[PDB]
Amino acid sequence: ERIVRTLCKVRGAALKLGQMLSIQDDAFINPHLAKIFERVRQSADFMPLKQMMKTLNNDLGPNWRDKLEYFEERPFAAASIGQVHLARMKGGREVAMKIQYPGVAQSINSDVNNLMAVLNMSNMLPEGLFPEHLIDVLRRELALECDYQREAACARKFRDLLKGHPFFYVPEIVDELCSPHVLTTELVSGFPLDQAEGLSQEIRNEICYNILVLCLRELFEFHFMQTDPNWSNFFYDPQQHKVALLDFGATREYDRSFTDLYIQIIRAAADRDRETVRAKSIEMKFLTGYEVKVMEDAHLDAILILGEAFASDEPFDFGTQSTTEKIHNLIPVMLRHRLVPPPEETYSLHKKMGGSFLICSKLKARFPCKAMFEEAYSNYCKRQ
Ligand SMILES: Nc1ncnc2c1ncn2[C@@H]1O[C@H](COP(=O)(O)OP(=O)(O)NP(=O)(O)O)[C@@H](O)[C@H]1O
Repeated sequence: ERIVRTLCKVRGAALKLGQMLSIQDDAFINPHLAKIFERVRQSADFMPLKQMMKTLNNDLGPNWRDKLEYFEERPFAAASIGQVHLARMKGGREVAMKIQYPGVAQSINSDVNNLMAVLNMSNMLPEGLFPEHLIDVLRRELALECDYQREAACARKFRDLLKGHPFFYVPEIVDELCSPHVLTTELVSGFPLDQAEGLSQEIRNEICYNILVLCLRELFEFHFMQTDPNWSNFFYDPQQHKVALLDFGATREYDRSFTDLYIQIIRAAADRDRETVRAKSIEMKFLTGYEVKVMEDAHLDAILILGEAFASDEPFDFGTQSTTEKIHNLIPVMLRHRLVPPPEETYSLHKKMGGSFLICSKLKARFPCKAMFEEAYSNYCKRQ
């Protein structure tokens, strides 16, 4: 059954819902549905040039073709609210132009409504109602995703923080081809980590070792983090032995108070102290302190699996100790539906750490995590 064809008409709201929930094959949610959602992500549902040119003439003027030697008319990749086209600028410099479908901001409300309608009619709500707080968060996240000026500023800012970095880099933004509805970056070499299980155990270890270090830095040293980390947005180049970072719609900057408490959670978990983990989780307001034991215990167990990695001097086998099955209880999805749901910052921090753990599980990496965590915890403590 092809529910897929209707969600493809609201692909942006569907995919953004999919990230928020973990339709991520996880061991609970109906595998009929996660199937459907995957089919949606890999559906290049494409749009006549006319529409793309509309966005281009509206935003760049009628001069814009004059900056380029070439503009490739077929997109080479779908983005959530638009398409990406290769171009070559007058001197020879290759770029990727990310162009929105016209009027994306403007149809957020209608598209979300229609999505809730498609899901309601196939009864997978399954509180039974329209979840008010989740509709509200999915609308905000979509407006944020639509803002390419904001995206351009987060990319420029990430690019500073990694200036000179021996392994990671951020393609430069091309301002003259950036605008509210178009985001243009330097083209990057290499392939996405999706296509990279075929690499060697040493390279895979090293990519993931670097990814998790970067994650600890994003949580505990930088003012800034990529949320919903995704192996499809890391481009590894064999020739240079570097990983490019794409997609700064994901970037957030949160109050230090959440991160200050999150460090204590992970410290306590590295130290195998379940009572500290729980108490700080309540103080952060992820937990209320009055959840049903069984669900509380499932979430505390998941946090302590991440603690095992950070407690051990042996290498941690992410591929069997850290699968979605092992750790999906980091985010019990029956929490967004309560009188006062968790501040969204909390969700992020767990999704950021959990997700980084998953990329390492996906790529079958194996390396020790203690020294990275003790280093990060020590420099955070020097900083006060
Ligand atoms: N500079 C670049 N070089 C090469 N490929 C690029 C570049 N920028 C974008 N792409 C490709 O286009 C895809 C989508 O761009 P992205 O900026 O990730 O859009 P999105 O709507 O946020 N989708 P997602 O990243 O999957 O959330 C990427 O995952 C790449 O496959």
